[PDB]
Amino acid sequence: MNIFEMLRIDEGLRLKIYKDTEGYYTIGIGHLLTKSPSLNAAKSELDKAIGRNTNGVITKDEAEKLFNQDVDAAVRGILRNAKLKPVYDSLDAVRRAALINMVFQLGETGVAGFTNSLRMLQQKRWDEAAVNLAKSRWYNQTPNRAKRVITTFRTGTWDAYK
Ligand SMILES: [Cl-]
Ligand SMILES: [Cl-]
Repeated sequence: MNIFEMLRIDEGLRLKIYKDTEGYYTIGIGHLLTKSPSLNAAKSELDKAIGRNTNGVITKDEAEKLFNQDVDAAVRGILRNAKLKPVYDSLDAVRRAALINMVFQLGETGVAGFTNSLRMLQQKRWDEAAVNLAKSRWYNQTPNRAKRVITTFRTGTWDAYK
């Protein structure tokens, strides 16, 4: 197991524009296209991302390309973030993937705000961090996914994905 497989399980794969859990236009493997309510805006953003006139449909290879770019950006956003970097550096390989997942889903800014949990993760207080991460809208809106992530942070293993 790795970050790619992990997120592919959490995000799924869809080749046609769709609405995510928040109602926003997305495509491929959880690639957010736009927060705007306009499907045209979504289609414009898609074409621009892909470099071709798509008509809201891409190929599996295209989805994967978007995916790699997106995983790369998440890691990079973590590395450049003063609140995130130190946490990520203090963690083991498994748990770093859990942090990347949260970043991919929530955004750098969103994750950077879990101050208290961040601090708990840094101290390696697993059970405590797990409890604190659960007190959040994130857990409340997407409980199954959050549970998977939180378990990964608590155990340092891939059990929740097997
Ligand atoms: Cl892009
Ligand atoms: Cl869920």
